[PDB]
Amino acid sequence: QIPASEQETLVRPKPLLLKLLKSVGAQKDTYTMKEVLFYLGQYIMTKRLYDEKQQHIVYCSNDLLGDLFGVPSFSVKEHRKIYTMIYRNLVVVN
Ligand SMILES: O=C1N=C[C@H]2[C@@H]1[C@H](c1cccc(Cl)c1F)[C@]1(C(=O)Nc3cc(Cl)ccc31)N2CC1CC1
Repeated sequence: QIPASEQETLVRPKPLLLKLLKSVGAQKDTYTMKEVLFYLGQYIMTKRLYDEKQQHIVYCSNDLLGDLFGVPSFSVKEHRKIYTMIYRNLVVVN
């Protein structure tokens, strides 16, 4: 469905994404998509936004992540949707 190559994509986060990334990882100008997915996953888990028991839904209406993605919640199974929400918060570099 999603190619493995997607995770090699180099990105420059927009300010609000960068702000979220900085609460879980070291700041730098450019990230891989692998890094962005890892750091956002860690952001979600540390802050207990993920309800794994009960439908694999992340609940983010009470959090900055909700502002980033424009949704009150989403399913962690919907990978293409997740990539699209992340993409709108960054600029791809070559
Ligand atoms: O399938 C999954 N089930 C749980 C994992 C993983 C999911 C995931 C992994 C690769 C690519 C995509 Cl698009 C993907 F969604 C991920 C992840 O590893 N990083 C991340 C980041 C955001 Cl913003 C949302 C969900 C996840 N989840 C973290 C759990 C704390 C919710």
